[PDB]
Amino acid sequence: DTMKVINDPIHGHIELHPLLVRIIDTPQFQRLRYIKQLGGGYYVFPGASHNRFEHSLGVGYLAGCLVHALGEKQPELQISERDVLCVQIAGLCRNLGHGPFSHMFDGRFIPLARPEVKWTHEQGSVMMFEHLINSNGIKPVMEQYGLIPEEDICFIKEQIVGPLELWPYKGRPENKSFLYEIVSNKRNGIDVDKWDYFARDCHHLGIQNNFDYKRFIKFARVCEVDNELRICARDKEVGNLYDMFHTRNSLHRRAYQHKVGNIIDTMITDAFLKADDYIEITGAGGKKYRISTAIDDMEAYTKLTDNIFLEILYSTDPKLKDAREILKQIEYRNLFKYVGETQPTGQIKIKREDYESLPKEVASAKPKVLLDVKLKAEDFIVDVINMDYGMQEKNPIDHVSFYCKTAPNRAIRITKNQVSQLLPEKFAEQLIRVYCKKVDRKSLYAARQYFVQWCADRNFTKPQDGDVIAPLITPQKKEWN
Amino acid sequence: DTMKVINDPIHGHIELHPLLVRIIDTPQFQRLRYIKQLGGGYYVFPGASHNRFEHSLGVGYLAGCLVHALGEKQPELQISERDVLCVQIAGLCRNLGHGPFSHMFDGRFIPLARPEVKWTHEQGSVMMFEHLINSNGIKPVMEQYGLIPEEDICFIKEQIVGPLELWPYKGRPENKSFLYEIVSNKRNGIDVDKWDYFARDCHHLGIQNNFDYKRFIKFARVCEVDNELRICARDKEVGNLYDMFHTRNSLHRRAYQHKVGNIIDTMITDAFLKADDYIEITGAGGKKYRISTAIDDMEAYTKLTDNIFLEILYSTDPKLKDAREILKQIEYRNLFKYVGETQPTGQIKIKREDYESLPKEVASAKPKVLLDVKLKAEDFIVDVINMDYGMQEKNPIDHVSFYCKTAPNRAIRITKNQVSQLLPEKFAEQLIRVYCKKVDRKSLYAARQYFVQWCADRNFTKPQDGDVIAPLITPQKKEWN
Amino acid sequence: DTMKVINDPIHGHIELHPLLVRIIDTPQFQRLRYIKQLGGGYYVFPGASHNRFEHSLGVGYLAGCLVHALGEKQPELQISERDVLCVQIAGLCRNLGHGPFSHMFDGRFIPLARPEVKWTHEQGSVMMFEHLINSNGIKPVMEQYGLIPEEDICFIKEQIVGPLELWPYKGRPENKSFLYEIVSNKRNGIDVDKWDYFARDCHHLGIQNNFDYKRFIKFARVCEVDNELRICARDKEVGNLYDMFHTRNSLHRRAYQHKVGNIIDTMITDAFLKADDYIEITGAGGKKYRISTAIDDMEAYTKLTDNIFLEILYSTDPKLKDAREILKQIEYRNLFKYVGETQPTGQIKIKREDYESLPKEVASAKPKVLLDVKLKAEDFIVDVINMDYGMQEKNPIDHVSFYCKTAPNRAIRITKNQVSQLLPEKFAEQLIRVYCKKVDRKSLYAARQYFVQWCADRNFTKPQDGDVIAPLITPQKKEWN
Amino acid sequence: DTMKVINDPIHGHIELHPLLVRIIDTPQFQRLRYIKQLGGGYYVFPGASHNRFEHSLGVGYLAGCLVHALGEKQPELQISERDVLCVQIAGLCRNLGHGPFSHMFDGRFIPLARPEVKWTHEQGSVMMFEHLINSNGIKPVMEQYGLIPEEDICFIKEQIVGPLELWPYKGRPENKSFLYEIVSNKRNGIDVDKWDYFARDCHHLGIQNNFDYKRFIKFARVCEVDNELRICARDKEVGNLYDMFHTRNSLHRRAYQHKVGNIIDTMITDAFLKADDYIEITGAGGKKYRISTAIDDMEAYTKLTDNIFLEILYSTDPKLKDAREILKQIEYRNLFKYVGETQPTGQIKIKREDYESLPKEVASAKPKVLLDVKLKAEDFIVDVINMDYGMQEKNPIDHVSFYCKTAPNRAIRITKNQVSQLLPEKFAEQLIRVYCKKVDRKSLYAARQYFVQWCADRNFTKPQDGDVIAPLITPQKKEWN
Ligand SMILES: Nc1ncnc2c1ncn2[C@H]1C[C@H](O)[C@@H](COP(=O)(O)OP(=O)(O)OP(=O)(O)O)O1
Ligand SMILES: Nc1ncnc2c1ncn2[C@H]1C[C@H](O)[C@@H](COP(=O)(O)OP(=O)(O)OP(=O)(O)O)O1
Ligand SMILES: Nc1ncnc2c1ncn2[C@H]1C[C@H](O)[C@@H](COP(=O)(O)OP(=O)(O)OP(=O)(O)O)O1
Ligand SMILES: Nc1ncnc2c1ncn2[C@H]1C[C@H](O)[C@@H](COP(=O)(O)OP(=O)(O)OP(=O)(O)O)O1
Ligand SMILES: [Mg+2]
Ligand SMILES: [Mg+2]
Ligand code: NA
Ligand code: NA
Repeated sequence: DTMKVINDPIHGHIELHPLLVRIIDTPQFQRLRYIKQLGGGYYVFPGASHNRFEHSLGVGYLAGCLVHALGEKQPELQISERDVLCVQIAGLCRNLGHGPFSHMFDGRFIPLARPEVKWTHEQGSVMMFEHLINSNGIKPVMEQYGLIPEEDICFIKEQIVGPLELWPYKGRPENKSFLYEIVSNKRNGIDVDKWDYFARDCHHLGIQNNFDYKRFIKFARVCEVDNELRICARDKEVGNLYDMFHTRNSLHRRAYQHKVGNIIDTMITDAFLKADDYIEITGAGGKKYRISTAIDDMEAYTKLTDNIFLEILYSTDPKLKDAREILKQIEYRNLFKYVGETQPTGQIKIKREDYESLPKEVASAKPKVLLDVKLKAEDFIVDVINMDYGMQEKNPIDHVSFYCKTAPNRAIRITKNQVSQLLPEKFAEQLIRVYCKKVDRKSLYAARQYFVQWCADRNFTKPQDGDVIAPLITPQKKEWN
Repeated sequence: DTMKVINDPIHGHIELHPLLVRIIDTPQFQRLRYIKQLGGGYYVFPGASHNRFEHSLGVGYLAGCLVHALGEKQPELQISERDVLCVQIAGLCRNLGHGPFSHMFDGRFIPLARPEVKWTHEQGSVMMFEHLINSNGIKPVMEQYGLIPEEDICFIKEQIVGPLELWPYKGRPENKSFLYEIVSNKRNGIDVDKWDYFARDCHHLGIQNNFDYKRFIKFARVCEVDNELRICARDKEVGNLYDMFHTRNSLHRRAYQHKVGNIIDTMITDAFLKADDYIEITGAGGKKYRISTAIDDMEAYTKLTDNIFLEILYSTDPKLKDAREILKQIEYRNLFKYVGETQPTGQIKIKREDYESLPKEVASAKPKVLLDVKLKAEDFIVDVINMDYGMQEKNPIDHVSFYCKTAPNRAIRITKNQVSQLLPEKFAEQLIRVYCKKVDRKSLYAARQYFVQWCADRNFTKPQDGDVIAPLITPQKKEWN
Repeated sequence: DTMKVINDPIHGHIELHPLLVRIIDTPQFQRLRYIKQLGGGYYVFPGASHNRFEHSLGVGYLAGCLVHALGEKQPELQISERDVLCVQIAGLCRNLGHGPFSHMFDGRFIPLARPEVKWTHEQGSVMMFEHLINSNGIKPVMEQYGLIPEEDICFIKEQIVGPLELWPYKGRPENKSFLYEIVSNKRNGIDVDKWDYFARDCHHLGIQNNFDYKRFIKFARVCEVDNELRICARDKEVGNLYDMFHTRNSLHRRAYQHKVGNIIDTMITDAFLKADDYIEITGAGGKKYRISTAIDDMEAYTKLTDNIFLEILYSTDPKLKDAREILKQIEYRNLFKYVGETQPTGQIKIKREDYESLPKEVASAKPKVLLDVKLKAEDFIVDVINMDYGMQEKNPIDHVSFYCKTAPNRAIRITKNQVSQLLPEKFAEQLIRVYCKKVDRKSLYAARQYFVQWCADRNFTKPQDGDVIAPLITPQKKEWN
Repeated sequence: DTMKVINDPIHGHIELHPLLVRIIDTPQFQRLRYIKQLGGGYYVFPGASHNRFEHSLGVGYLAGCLVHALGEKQPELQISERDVLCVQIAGLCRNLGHGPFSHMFDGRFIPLARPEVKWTHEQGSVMMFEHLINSNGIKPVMEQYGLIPEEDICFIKEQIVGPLELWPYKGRPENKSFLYEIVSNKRNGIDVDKWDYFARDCHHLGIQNNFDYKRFIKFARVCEVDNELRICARDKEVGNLYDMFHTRNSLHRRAYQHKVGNIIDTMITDAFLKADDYIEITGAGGKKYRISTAIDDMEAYTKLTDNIFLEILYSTDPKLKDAREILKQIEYRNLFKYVGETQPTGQIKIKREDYESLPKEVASAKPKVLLDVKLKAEDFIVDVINMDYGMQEKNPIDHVSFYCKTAPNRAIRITKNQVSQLLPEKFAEQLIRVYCKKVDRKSLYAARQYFVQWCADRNFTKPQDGDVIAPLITPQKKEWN
């Protein structure tokens, strides 16, 4: 039949097995063509027009590359073609659950629209995968190419979301444990999904990538660590791994957490919230769902993409006026205004349940400056951003196993001081951005005074531009000089 | 003010004048974010997710680069800042008139939906530009930055569409004639729009570009040719100019005229035709327009983007069933089947008014093979493609002026035989692709027999796979050996 | 053992089998570090610092890629690991015979220094390979890794130089015929050596490469053609193959035949000729050789690299004064002056044995202008350059075999008219460059008059700048208008 | 006059002022074609064939870019074309002083050959520049283009080496202080030399660069800081500046301090030391100089390049046997063996004058294992490497001035806690590599035991492979856990 060839600008010419083609040529997978990888990021980086679809192809490709390379170097692992196909399918399908504008949907909209429910793209991907399989008669195709659907569907879902409940997985046994480290690596965060987005996002954003995934593959091996088979890196590659996470952090600082990209995501979310009572999406049995409830029905969710943005923008319904107007403001670039950024000092850390009280706190600050306008809580947005190396406070290199040239089957551990004094001492921090919904010059001036006063009151760090934006407030603080 | 800086993956960090920002931050310009540069090509090249918006920024940037470079080298041209801004604005806005899926709209849909009307993206761009200016109070902003709206609006439109009726232009006089060669060069086709799409399309398609626009700029000069000031290239760069057009032709062969991309464009066009009576788009004064009539009202046209595809795909109306079903077949990748490709021999050239007669001709061919299914005219699609070097049958290098190192103010001509014997003897040709709407094995086999027989009957070239797909037909033709 | 891994900027991370490492770590191979790929080109393109060593690694790598790919797709070919190693070794070693400044040595110096002898880099490579094997005890290492030295040494040499004299090869039989098409393809010129230098030269020159060798590999198959197994390309890739040779021609026009790079090569050759009686190189048994006789003894030739240039430049011997002075003039950029370029028309073609008569012919021309300086034959240099598609007058695509999607084991042929009307009508031409050794403005003016007059007298093409450089000469010629 | 245009693979098409061309076309500048940028690095990274010449062109080009950009944005700085040319010349000429194999010469050879003298490439560059000017009649050419030689030669030398003896410079006054921050920035290390080598080294090494110099230029301004005009960065670019130094550190870890590249540099240095009594280089007045004394005479130093390596390698003099043999071992890849790497803990820091005592210390360690070979001090090499952010222990961002968007003429300071907790806590460290000159298996095993024992005895960090290479030694140390 067909090994189809696909030309990808990041990976070049990729071969797709006919079973992968069958999965790809479905409304559930093709849907990813209409969901932007970086959401609101496109509105700041005009190169970032790329969608989840092409990222998914790349993830499936790299998953295949890594499992093949391991199998060629270590025939004793007994990786079968069936294993390779299952890993490729998981790599291909791990983005199926994303919603309009990607992280905006799961990171901002759903938590506000449906605070009671716990929703992740991972869960969505498993549900959509099930829907894809059942709606398109995939199971007989899997059997035709040597898969065993019961075991292998389970294995694929487990790769995506983790244990579907002592060895906790049912899709494959402990001697194939390393296969769970490829698509979504919950142990240390080194997975093929990161490798594709590093390369792809960089190519589109116009920022250059310093991580070499092909080198890592060449140096990768499977070793026994604590009775378990794990993918291990060559010892001397440790520096490269530190750099990989540094790259990830840089991408988040420069692009994914860009202050204006975040505010555009915030405005789109607001628009969706105001549209939520009036947009109807037809799901299974002709039932109607909302933007916020399409996650409950996969048939409906299949039709929930970036197009919602344009449905609202182009609407004529008076009911959608408020939602439509917010999107129109985005088009005119009448954005909420960035006021500034600060961080907590020392051990002190800000709990999630306090986020809603923060705009009130800013509005309550009493700056000794003459102000013609005074602002209220609702005029402020406070966006708290948790930046880490993927494992909260932990160093993921403490969770990585290495091997040495002289004994390639012997796994070892490497600690931070065995590497460099010039590495991060901490692996998590919080950034606090403040914005003002009132966009006029007088309001922005006032907002800067409240903000810097609030920072001083909370003993947060001095904003970078603090002496310029609030010259009358910054002298009060001793610690700021 | 101060400039905005925009990071573009092709051009890096670009400066935008505040007037350009004002023009960009409008619904008329932001619309271009929702129109794919390569239309159906995305469905073949997954990297080609890029939209007309980012291309437009690039064109505006390069227009500025060229006019600046000329002014720095030749102060005697008297290029003013006003001229630079007008050239940038034209470059920025020359894509405003594109419709859903770009060339699909003006190349396929409108000629079928509205055969009586003459429509071009150029005309559309002028109409949209006027609408953009008038709807957003741009004229006072132009005066603020030293533009004279009456003259300069005229100049910008003329750059986009050409003479609005010897010297035929009103926006600038003959001593600034060279300025009309930058954004859309009607004399020879060497303009900045090509330079951006060569680099941008290549970056996204995953194909590399051989043309160096920065070299060309470095060697560009303005000289008097026939009492007119024109942009001239250095003599020895002639090979590079031939190569530029070769690059353009290669991009068309490999990507823009890809056989499956074209059939996807064809299917989308069919879907739009079937949807045309039922999709309603609200224009000026609340009036309703169709997909095919939105070009008559710019307010309506502003809201006509790629989104139409998703509106149809997600529709529930039984009236839209036929349109919706076509798009669903695209998603399942049930595409019309490629039968093959042929070309005319010699003097024979196929007129546009004969395109409709061609499917009938294929169905009329009488292959001497026993056939279980016979096919009708409507089961065939015949797609005729005109490939040239941008000036129909002419060599555009015959319309280029050069200068020599020893006399940089003296314009000269170079003929083909002064360059190389290894160049094309002709500069235009036609490709004929045939597809079959019936997708089953028996029908496809039959379609191949009719096709090859038709080629033989018309003394078209032997299809490349002719001996394999029609082993019983190919021996009859003497000419094919 | 395990592989060494080498990071190459063109190909990334390359694995080298330990036998290849043994071959590489020898004075005969390491020698290639001291020989510039593009010779005098470095003096025009400052990026072109790259040497034959890294090019050789790339060729060996790509040879391995192609043979592996073929073997994986078609197990029935019976490609063994022994075959893969032999192909890699041939790819690695096919550059061993190059001399100082690469093509300058075999293309310019040796034919002038030793007109009686017939010498090629290919012959040199075979001799050096033999010397490498024998001097470094490689044969037992070959046996250790499963090679059979007698048969396999023969096979490797045959890949490099062709038949060492009905099936003409002894290293492998007709059922492995396709293996001879990989490293140096005598049938059509599509080999891995071209693919490495396209990518590498482009990377260093600062000119971008439009040929995708990875796509070619993906579409390559072995089919029976006229009782012989040959590498065949997919039908629809024919355009890409035409483009590959177009790319080669463009690299020669822009870079390898750069007019000043050629004149620098010419000057270096002159310097070597003047140094040849006095530089001594110690060879086998302590015998002394000349630059021109080092090719007779491999031990001596091992020590003959670009260093010769610096030995001359840094010399103090009065005997080397004339040679040294030429090189000093190169450093001051006192080069021979470019006068112009022309080509023959029609039947006329210029034979190698006429090259020496050409400067006399230019000096003999009688331009009707009063001239204050007159020049002699020795003041002129005439450089004749043969540009073709690698097979003299032939179209190498007439020597390529293809397959179609519907019958992948069935080889077919494709003619020029089955492809495009926009292709070259001829596949060979000659370029004639004229230079003047007298650099002053009066002499250069005179040289231009003689040159254009000579062109007219011989009915050569009109020089591009002819109307500017010789305004009194060009009107006499009818055919120039 | 008109510019020469040069095509550079990093920067594309560069314009060179005719005075720059005059400087470039001299034996003193052309010499840099024969000195490899990365020295022994080429023997590890085969892409790193690049020489100091092309790097110098790039530095001159970027120096020009930065000074032009500042002048265009801030006309009030009064930057003249004279200033631009002087900055370009300094940028062009700041690499003139490098010796064979670049850092090997000043970093390893001269300190061992001539411990009494203090020599730097900077000092060498000033001396060579003076020699270049005087030997080639450059001063009249400078006057012709509007330079004032006395003042401007002084200015150029000051940019290269710093104050030639309160404002300490004589070439320009305090109101042009910012001009001293461009070519070699002693205040904070942000200069154009780094920018060129980041891009160029990465391009050739096959490692990707994450620093965007064009972005920095776009955001750069000159502001008053402490009565002095200095180049300032936009506040929010601070992360990018931290990253610039991170990039520099990564290039040193991965490439410039590569353990095998360093040992090759060490072996070449040993060969030069053994050759030093016998190589003669003819300098001014026919006087003879040694490799170690050519730095005393510029005429001699002009002829001291990488060629020395080949002169030794190809020599027949019995006196050069020992030097020649070392180079031959490099060719066979019989290198000294890497034993391992460690670092000091805490306060402990190792002074340069202690380096000689270190091999003795390793040999003195008493590992409690029966060993069949014992090794002596001369069998060990200990290489101590100082890694910092360019300012020893200091954070160079503490020496950078920033501006904010709302007050672009007001300079501010940013402290480390105002940026991120995820940054380095220390900015300097030492790496200690140990190698063994005895290459046999028994000796290497013994060397590993001495090494790890020494680490334990000195409370240095545990070697990464310590548990594998010295399983009997590592358990004794408490702190290694
Ligand atoms: N000449 C080319 N260079 C680079 N990419 C190309 C070229 N031609 C096509 N592609 C891209 C488009 C697709 O992403 C991928 C496969 O295209 P192509 O090989 O034409 O497949 P196809 O499915 O249309 O052909 P068939 O089914 O006839 O093999 O390569
Ligand atoms: N660190 C970075 N590297 C590359 N591109 C970046 C980086 N940071 C932002 N960009 C991109 C996004 C935009 O396309 C362009 C400008 O962004 P940026 O300088 O952040 O503008 P801004 O409008 O957010 O800043 P302000 O208005 O504060 O000057 O640069
Ligand atoms: N961090 C890196 N990134 C990219 N290339 C590198 C890196 N470090 C080294 N290289 C290059 C240098 C060589 O071209 C190739 C192999 O280097 P490296 O793996 O360090 O080999 P090695 O021979 O020194 O290690 P060992 O023998 O200890 O495995 O990759
Ligand atoms: N077609 C090309 N594409 C890219 N770079 C080129 C090309 N031709 C030449 N170069 C490079 C080589 C040099 O680095 C730089 C200048 O080359 P070129 O323009 O041919 O200078 P030149 O000095 O020979 O011409 P002249 O003196 O006749 O103007 O550009
Ligand atoms: Mg995106
Ligand atoms: Mg597109
Ligand atoms: Na693509
Ligand atoms: Na180098």
